[PDB]
Amino acid sequence: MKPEDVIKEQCARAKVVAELWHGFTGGAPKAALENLVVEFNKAQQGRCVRPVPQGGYRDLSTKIKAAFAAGKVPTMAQAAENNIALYLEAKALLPIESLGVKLQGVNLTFLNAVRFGGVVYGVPFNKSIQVLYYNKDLLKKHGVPVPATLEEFVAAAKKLSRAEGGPVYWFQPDASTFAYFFFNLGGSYLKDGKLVLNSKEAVEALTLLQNGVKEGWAKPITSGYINQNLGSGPYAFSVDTSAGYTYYLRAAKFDLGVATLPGRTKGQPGYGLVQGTNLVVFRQASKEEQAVAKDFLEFVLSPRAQAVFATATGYVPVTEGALKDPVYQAYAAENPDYATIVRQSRYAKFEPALAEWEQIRFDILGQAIKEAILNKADPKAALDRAQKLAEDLLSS
Ligand SMILES: Nc1nc2c(ncn2[C@@H]2O[C@H](COP(=O)(O)O[C@H]3[C@@H](O)[C@H](n4ccc(=O)[nH]c4=O)O[C@@H]3CO)[C@H]3CC(O)(O)C[C@H]32)c(=O)[nH]1
Ligand SMILES: [Cl-]
Repeated sequence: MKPEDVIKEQCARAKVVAELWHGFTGGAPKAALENLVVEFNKAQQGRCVRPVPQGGYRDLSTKIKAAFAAGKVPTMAQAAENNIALYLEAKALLPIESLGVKLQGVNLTFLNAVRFGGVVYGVPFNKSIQVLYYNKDLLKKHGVPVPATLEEFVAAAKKLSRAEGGPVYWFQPDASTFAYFFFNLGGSYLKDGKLVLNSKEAVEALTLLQNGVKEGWAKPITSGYINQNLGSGPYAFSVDTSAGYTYYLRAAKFDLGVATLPGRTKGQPGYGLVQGTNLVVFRQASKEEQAVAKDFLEFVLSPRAQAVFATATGYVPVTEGALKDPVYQAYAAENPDYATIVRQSRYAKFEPALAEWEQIRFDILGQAIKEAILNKADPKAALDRAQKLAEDLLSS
């Protein structure tokens, strides 16, 4: 059987089943979740977790909203911090520590992001960080060091693009790629508690990408993931989630490198955007289903489950104990990229945890970024539009 077929047979024989709704469509992230659940389900006397794929993360949020409307929610689901904020408006989530899950040793960065009015409502589960993916062969070919600064990165992309006759820094015109440039030019989304999308650092970040396209060193990827477009033209670099690691490794027909992000100066790496999700437990669940969730979340935070999940995927281990586990240690010793992903996870920024942030990042800010990059809209005009649409949505 496939792991999901094994899970189906475990759950059919179980006396209690806690549904976990997720947004892994496939690859290593889906297999790793399913392998974790198969192992959990073996340890239990007829108390199982049933993972239900709901599409991607946006389809998962839509399906969770319809579940509220329908009067029936799963026991558990994946949720970004902004989705926790939304589910909290409807009082829909159980505080994790009251459930009895032990959070000692969980990354403080990750714990802070799931803490709302001093109460933790999520267990950090699959937490990614952005890294610099690069073509080791093509940088060696032209004698280009891995860039350590934003200045070096831009200089490197121009040098390589000129030598190879095509733009070598590949990017998605989206909020996630925008965040990298915005944060590392000194930007912040909140000024005195107010969301600001059109600050000078935002204009500067979107201007840098637009100018990169015009000058021929930046290539907008508009169909598929960057790793699904490799092999069409010279590639030197992308800034992308750590959870893309297995997809890049399988796709690349070159020696793939991973580095820490280019920063303002060599004093420290640039900040990466933390993405991925937490698990949350719904108040609607039965006492028996809640007790399955408590055991499952304890298993998830066990050092071995962390070590296997993180090394299989490129997600960041969420516990200090994961790094002390021999399976983690053995993988890091044979693959210096796990340690690089972990080192980068120390230089980590978050987007706003606002209930409306899903809509804003994709439909408002993402659209301004696409207008400027794909339709040459003026960056300030595009972001001023985004800012007005965001203020109208927040006052609604
Ligand atoms: N709803 C909602 N989504 C959000 C929020 N903040 C960021 N994002 C999205 O999270 C993805 C990052 O989450 P992460 O778990 O790090 O990475 C994903 C996938 O990105 C990545 N993947 C999958 C296939 C592939 O060929 N390559 C690949 O890299 O693997 C993981 C599992 O799907 C961004 C990118 C996106 O997938 O297109 C959509 C963006 C938010 O606040 N809300
Ligand atoms: Cl976006």
